[PDB]
Amino acid sequence: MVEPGVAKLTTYASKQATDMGAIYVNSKGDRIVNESNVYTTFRNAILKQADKVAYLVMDERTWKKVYDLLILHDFTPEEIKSFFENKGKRPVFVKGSLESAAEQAGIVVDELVQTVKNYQGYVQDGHDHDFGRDPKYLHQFEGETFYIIEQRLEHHHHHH
Repeated sequence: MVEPGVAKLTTYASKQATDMGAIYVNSKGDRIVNESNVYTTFRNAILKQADKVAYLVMDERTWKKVYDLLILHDFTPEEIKSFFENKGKRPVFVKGSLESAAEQAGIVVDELVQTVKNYQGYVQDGHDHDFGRDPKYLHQFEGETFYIIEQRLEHHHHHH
């Protein structure tokens, strides 16, 4: 708790997310990296494109784990729900429909709509297109609500 105001979704939560079948996209909406292999591959995937920020797009069944693991570590509901607030800039923790969550996060809707219909299309096809993931690890985003978590770099602006 003595840490310099670390206001970011931490490693374990983004690991259990891609474990479920969640993806990382850019501010356009194209998948920069499918899996949380290592922060190096993930960070170069951010640095590969011009719009250098990631957005961990997950479903709500994924979030039931993520939200719980935060409060388990003692990252209170007040912290979590505060990243859903559009104050100063866009929400860090975003929720809603696919297009709705795109508008709130500020991602290009068309680009991620492609990315999700590509994803959900090739999952049930069995043949991936996301860096070489096996069909059995491929999982369509199940849930009415898409949670889009803005993954910025390590050092960034935080409350206090």
